[PDB]
Amino acid sequence: GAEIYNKDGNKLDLYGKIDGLHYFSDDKSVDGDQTYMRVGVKGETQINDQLTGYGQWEYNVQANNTESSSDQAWTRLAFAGLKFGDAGSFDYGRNYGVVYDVTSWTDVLPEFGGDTYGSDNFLQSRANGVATYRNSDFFGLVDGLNFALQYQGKNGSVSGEGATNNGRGWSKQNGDGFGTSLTYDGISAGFAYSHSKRTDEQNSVPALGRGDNAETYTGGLKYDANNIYLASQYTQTYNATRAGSLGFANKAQNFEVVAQYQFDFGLRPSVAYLQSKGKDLERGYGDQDILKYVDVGATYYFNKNMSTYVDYKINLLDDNSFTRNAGISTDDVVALGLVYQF
Amino acid sequence: GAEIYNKDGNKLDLYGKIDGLHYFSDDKSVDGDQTYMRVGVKGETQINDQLTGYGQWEYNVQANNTESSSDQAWTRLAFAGLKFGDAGSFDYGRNYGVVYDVTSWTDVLPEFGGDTYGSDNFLQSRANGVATYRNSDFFGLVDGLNFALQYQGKNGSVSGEGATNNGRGWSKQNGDGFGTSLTYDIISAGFAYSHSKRTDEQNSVPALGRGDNAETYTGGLKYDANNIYLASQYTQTYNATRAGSLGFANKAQNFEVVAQYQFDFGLRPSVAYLQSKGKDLERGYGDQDILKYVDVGATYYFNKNMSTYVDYKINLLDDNSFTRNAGISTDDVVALGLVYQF
Amino acid sequence: GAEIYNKDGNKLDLYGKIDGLHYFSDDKSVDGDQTYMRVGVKGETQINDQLTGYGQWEYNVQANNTESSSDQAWTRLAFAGLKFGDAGSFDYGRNYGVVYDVTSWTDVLPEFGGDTYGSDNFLQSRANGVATYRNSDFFGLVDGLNFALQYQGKNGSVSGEGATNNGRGWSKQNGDGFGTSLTYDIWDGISAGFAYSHSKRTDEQNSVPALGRGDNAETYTGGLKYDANNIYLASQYTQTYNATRAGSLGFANKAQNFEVVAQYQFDFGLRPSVAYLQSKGKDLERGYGDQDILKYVDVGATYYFNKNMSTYVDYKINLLDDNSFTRNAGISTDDVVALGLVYQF
Ligand SMILES: [Mg+2]
Ligand SMILES: [Mg+2]
Ligand SMILES: [Mg+2]
Repeated sequence: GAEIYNKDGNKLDLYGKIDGLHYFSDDKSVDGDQTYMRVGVKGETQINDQLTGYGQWEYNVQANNTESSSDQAWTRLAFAGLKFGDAGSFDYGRNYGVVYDVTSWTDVLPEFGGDTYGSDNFLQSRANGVATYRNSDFFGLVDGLNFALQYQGKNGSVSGEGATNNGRGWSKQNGDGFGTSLTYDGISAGFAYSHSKRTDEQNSVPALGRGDNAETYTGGLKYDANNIYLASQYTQTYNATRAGSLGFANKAQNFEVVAQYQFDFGLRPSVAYLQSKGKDLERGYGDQDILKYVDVGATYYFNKNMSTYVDYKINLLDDNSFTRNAGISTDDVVALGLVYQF
Repeated sequence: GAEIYNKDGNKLDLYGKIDGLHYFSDDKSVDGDQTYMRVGVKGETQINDQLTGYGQWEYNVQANNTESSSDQAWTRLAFAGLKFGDAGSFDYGRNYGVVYDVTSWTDVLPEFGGDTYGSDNFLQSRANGVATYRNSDFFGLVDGLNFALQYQGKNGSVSGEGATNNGRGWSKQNGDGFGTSLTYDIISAGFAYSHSKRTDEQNSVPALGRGDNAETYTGGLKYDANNIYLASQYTQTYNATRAGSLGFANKAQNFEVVAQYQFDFGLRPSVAYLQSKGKDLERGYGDQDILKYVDVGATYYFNKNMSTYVDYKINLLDDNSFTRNAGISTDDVVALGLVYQF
Repeated sequence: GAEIYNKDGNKLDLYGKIDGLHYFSDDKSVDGDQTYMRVGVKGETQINDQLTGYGQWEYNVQANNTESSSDQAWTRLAFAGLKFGDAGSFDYGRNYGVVYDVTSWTDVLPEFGGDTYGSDNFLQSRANGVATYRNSDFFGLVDGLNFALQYQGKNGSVSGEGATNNGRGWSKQNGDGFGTSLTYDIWDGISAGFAYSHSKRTDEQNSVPALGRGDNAETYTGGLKYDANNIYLASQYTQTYNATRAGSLGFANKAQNFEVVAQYQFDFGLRPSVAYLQSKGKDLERGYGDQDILKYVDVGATYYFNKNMSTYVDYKINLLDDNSFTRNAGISTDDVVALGLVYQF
């Protein structure tokens, strides 16, 4: 974050990164140049000495296709909020679902990771139209104790009776919903719950998954001290985990764990394991691995603005009828990255 | 905006806003998350004692749809200009049509309003390829007397005989045209005029509206003193007001009026009324309300960088065959917004 | 550029321009409003005394179409690199292919020019996934002598056997390739340059377009430049094999490209310019044989108010004829006048 403005009670931080990034894989849909950049603005204004206003916007700009290519940029975040002393904060916009308050603890790999869930995937990650109340250190009474309460209105179909103004396809639709999170402290533990109504299209068009509500239950653990980082994340889902392109898993059990070490000279090796186990899938699928891989990588930090990394995704999925029909990659991937950040 | 750069005779201002915005309506194409942001740059260079150069770019970035959604960002403004002492200024680019010099006076509602016209709508709002000459205080000789002269070259069809490089659909096309405005802060009075050629596609593809020329005639009045803001605008148009999706109104009579009070502690209540009366519509439509509503709302300004608002569009249109076939919404809307501004 | 941040060893230069721009032409696909803007960031971090990290992003935002129009903005450059003192620099991302190291010398017209090649056109201009090594002054041993070494992985088709993640159409595809450049600033203002590149072609390039067949794309370039005493002269000659676009018809099996320009910079701000460009395709299939792919004279001028504001006129005097080749290839044969007014930061 680069502070480019600080005057008359308002401050502007520009931030982002340019990632010179290349994948090598036998999977032709992921193989090759993956260069992209992120640019963002973070602003806050002191209204009075107890009230602060703020806004944040974050933009992704792909740079791996041509100048005539289509749909190469999109907004990751955009929200405005108010925070009042110890009474908490409230923001609204496109922001992270509060489930990520805990699952982000394992989303720290050099390149891969964080993919037992997706974006626009109920309240598991970045989401449209979330209203989020947060409180740090429980009103100033319990150090290290944080919680959040979140509401999301329906984001429905493009047309018909299920429509909203901002309609999308069924895999990124949501009904009215809410979520909570709680975290507590160099060992931390955390929990999160989310619950969203599912839409009619979601319960009629996809081949897999039927249920009134999408629900997630998460617990997580983190150790962060002495240049060691250990983290684990266990999430049980109902009608909320995508079964690739086929729909949603009626039930899934998602597990992420990671171990990293920071050498003083800048090298940060990382080792991790991720699995998403789908249960009670229709069509004879039954129990199926939705995700399963070991990840071995390393990032070298030249300083806080320059790094380079390699990441090896060791894919442990078998190619079977489920991964084939669902469009799920079973190939290994090697990622090489050179990153300038500000 | 925020001056982020001022060196060796050149200054840059960064400006914009993040609007956490939600609509509540029975109209499913309107109801839902409407979060968006704006970002712009305004540049100005001192060339010599009397001549300054300038440029400005304004970008709208929607943030209410997914990261895989399309067509989510667009340029509202982009122009470059020169200003010479009291002799006036010239600029060319994507800029406001001079009709907005007067109609902007009623475009002050918390969220709604300004919609008896649209963008890329001849010289009524933001438009491609406008060359604009402006003079304030009449060459320095008459305080408060401003005028503008403006030319716009054809923006034609995508292909065929009527094409230009930057072709678009008939509803946002224009032929060669020109406009003039005059405003006098005598309490202000304003008048504006525009005259454009229509295009062959406007006279053949849509069902409604036929004529060689699009014209508008605008008069406006503004009271802005003693914490009170009152404004009205009346615009008579020919072949220039859109009849929703069905074409243009051969004649239309547009009227906007607003009354507002600014409380010292930040609250700014607002009441307004807008109507657009189409005349001589083809296909038996005859005379039709194209727009008709009363608006009640309020903005609370925390400071220059943070505000919040409610706006209530009390829609007075009757649901009939014209509003149905033309895609014109007849439902009330409530907007809630929280805005961070830089 | 405008340096808007420089702290803790990291600096950010925000740069760009807003070009109020209008074309006049009998070609209705060219005529009319052409207003656009560029915006970009050039960033740089001093890692230690000898080692610098850097990144650069450049965005093009059209402003000549409506707010409901599609695909109006795009990324021209995005790369990150390291410079290790006199050992050289390495960057990767979307960047210029090293052929442009020499052909850029003629890319100086007020509005037109630089179009015997295109973008995403092997290593001839801006390109996806280029890894570029550069060395100035030959490890610090020979002032004025620069060279570059570049590699580009395949950017393939959208679907099927030749696909990559970042697929595109045949005119903008490439196989694995490499290029090299070498320039020497001879004395007071005279430079000579050479560039070479060699890429594999893709299957769709050998099947979808009507013209051009070959396993390999190859370019050979030499250039000359004079840049002193307010005079700017430059020329470049490039011979290509399976690498110059023949409009929408495909690729020319061979092409011979030539550009030459002469400009003078008045101190009061006026910069007149005259130039000539041609691209001659040879051995085209389907009876075309030898054809002019590009041929025009350019006359224009730019007036600099200062470093942040300018205006120009540019007049493309098009010498191509309307024939079945130019018709079927979609190549414009009409004259064009451009009028621009530019704010720069
Ligand atoms: Mg179920
Ligand atoms: Mg008429
Ligand atoms: Mg050949």
